[PDB]
Amino acid sequence: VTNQLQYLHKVVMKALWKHQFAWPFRQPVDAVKLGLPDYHKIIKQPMDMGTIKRRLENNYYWAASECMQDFNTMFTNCYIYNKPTDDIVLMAQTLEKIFLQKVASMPQ
Amino acid sequence: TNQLQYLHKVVMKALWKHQFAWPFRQPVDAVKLGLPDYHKIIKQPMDMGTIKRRLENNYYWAASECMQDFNTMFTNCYIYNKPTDDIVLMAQTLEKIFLQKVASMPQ
Ligand SMILES: O=c1nc(Nc2cccc(Cl)c2)oc2cc(Cl)oc(=O)c12
Repeated sequence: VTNQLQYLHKVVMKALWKHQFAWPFRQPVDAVKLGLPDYHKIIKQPMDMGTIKRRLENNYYWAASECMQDFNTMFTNCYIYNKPTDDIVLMAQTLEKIFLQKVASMPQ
Repeated sequence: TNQLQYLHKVVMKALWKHQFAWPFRQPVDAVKLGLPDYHKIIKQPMDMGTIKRRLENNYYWAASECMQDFNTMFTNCYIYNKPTDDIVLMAQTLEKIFLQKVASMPQ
């Protein structure tokens, strides 16, 4: 495992997974459970932290940028789908700011 | 810093000349663009012209602060526009380049 992917796993995912605002993002969006019948009409590439974490655990990624794009898709899906005023947007913004702060110190 | 230099000369330069970058090179002009609700929804406007000027004038203390402004710029687009708007695709395309280039920044 590259230095970069080790960092994404040990530093970035570690910080984000345990965060108090992480829970809406720890599993795929369940549109039935959440009452969101248009979710998959709007969001064509669902992504969540559970998936990213499993991919890090299973050496799915070849480059760190690939993992970073998955985090990015997760956050962007939230901004695109939700109303600007929804609390979930605030939660995503908070997590993404940590993501970027940590990525500023990633190797290589 | 070494990182701020990189964000200016490597990251911003690449984004700036991109064929999808023209809506992002200057602040959103809500009057000229006919967006009467833009500043009621978007409370922290950001654009690449502003970031570039901040880079030129040594406004940033750290690389992360600059990266946060890029992020705010893209996030504003996703929040304000309709999912089906072309500008969302343009922002997505630019943001993927941003993250690719950031992955190679000096640690
Ligand atoms: O991305 C999202 N993730 C979640 N997770 C979630 C939500 C409630 C319970 C549990 Cl266990 C998980 O909920 C959402 C609700 C809405 Cl409205 O928009 C969203 O984009 C998301």
